[PDB]
Amino acid sequence: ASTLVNVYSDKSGSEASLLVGDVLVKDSRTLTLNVPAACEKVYMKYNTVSGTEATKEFALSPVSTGFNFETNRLASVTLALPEDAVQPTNETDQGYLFYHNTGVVMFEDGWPIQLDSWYDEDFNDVVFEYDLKVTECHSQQMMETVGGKEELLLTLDVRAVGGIYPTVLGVVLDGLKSEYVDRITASLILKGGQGTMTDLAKEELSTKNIVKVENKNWNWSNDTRKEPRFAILTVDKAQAEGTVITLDGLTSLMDNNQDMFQVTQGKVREGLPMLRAEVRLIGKEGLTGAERDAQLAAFRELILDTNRQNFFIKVNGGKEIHMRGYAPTSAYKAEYEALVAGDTTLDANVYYSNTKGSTWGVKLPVGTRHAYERVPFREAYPDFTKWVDSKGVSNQKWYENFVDEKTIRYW
Ligand SMILES: [Ca+2]
Ligand SMILES: [Ca+2]
Ligand SMILES: [Ca+2]
Ligand SMILES: [Ca+2]
Repeated sequence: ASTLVNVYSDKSGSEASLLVGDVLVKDSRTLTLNVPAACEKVYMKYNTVSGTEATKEFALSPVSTGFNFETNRLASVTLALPEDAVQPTNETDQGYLFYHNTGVVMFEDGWPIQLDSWYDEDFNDVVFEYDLKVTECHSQQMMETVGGKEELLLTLDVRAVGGIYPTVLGVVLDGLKSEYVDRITASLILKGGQGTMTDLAKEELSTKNIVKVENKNWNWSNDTRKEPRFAILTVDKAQAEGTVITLDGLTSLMDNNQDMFQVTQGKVREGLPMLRAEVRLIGKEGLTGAERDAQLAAFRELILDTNRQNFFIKVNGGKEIHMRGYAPTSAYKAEYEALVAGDTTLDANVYYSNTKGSTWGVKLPVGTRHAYERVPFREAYPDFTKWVDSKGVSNQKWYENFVDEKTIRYW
């Protein structure tokens, strides 16, 4: 595996900035990557013939229908191995290529209600980090047609709940049909700040359409309350739109309605392990022809196409909120249509958006800090409206300009 390379969106070879891992580069290799919108170059880390690690910078090319709050873009890179690199042979290329995409999802819980200056909302009602890894479990890289299988590893980590009524967070893995998914592994975990993982529930390699794992009687070590908490992770691979993943139990994370969870100054719990949902989806083996190409594309497009990661939240009563331009689940579809029907403030042609192009959710770089309770998002991020109002043309790195006193970091 010493010849395989790692590609990052940052000079720092941080795990968060990894775009594609364990890549075989025989002569040259062109890859489509999902990169930060402002990103113009990528960094290939490689093993040298002396045993050290080196970095080579690569320029990005454009890949070729309006602005929709994307902090990412599609780009292309042509990798080439420098002459001092570990040269590939079957002795040094034993590794699976994997795509990587991570970010932080920030939701407002009030849909269909919003301030006219929608960015005056605090956007911390549900704050969760996600991490997606799609591994190509193939015997050899760079094939015309391929056997083996794909794997998907998703983590959903609850960072904060700045609302009284949010109950669920989830994602639709759009296009990831049941025909493509053989097994589901689903885990509820407490994610410690220094790499320690505590399992709350787990079901391994299930062939079920619906895998439900739950722990309805857990507490953090040295917890601030004696009352037990609960978490329910449901993986439904059999929905028409793709795999539907939900993490229920968000209401049990706070201690009271005034403070809520990880949002109120003086009440944030320092270094608190994060509630984590972890899902491993193992692709069907032995699928062939056109359908096999369709399967590999379905796993790949979840990382490549940002629009396939249909994140959402639920609030008490079952109301489902998605980001602008993202569809309700098939189950909520009828309710969504009945709800929006008489509302003059909502755009009838765009999902979950007011008539002035608002959103109730944003997907940001994973390190982006959320706002303190009732602090307007545009005050926590002074360059946000510049990016919004220029429709992503200016201040593409607006998320890097946060105001310390208006934002939280406890991890
Ligand atoms: Ca090989
Ligand atoms: Ca809010
Ligand atoms: Ca809030
Ligand atoms: Ca500070």
